[PDB]
Amino acid sequence: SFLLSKVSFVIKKIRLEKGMTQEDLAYKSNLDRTYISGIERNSRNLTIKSLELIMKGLEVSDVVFFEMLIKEILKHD
Amino acid sequence: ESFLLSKVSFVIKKIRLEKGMTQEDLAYKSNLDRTYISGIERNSRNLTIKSLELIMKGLEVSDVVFFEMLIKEILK
DNA sequence: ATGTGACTTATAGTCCGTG
DNA sequence: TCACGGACTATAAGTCACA
Repeated sequence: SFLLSKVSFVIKKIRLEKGMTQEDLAYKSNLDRTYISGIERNSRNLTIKSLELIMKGLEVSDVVFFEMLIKEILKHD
Repeated sequence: ESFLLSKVSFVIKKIRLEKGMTQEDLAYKSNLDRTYISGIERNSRNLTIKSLELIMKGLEVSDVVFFEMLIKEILK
């Protein structure tokens, strides 16, 4: 899956920009630390609701997240 | 009771009706069961990103177009 | 046509760990 | 702190019999 690797790239990018650990993100997302790791390393198939939890844990608006996703989708060569 | 979910379901339906397609046509094109797509449009199915990809492919819409439409629906 | 409850099967997502 | 794995539970995927 093409889209999952882009979602998971954007998640890890924002997390690092915010200086958050995977545990910080797990805690603010109401998700397990190993699930955050799984998402980032293995581009796990998130639900819409868990994606929403994560964007909330990253403290980014949905719009900003989806604009970054679009950027990552349009990246080429 | 999810803000994002209600926006995603509204966009899938909006594009489906824009393409003049029935849920059954969408089922055919996405290889998903029509009663499964009904549940999504009715906001009663927390779909994964994989399922959303099959739906977007079924709608013959690019990810970028779908996301731009989702952004606009979020801003309304 | 679409909608829905009530399922079975597959997997999202949690919990217990390690080096 | 995080990659990685076993084993588990909660819930999504997928289906159908109605409505």
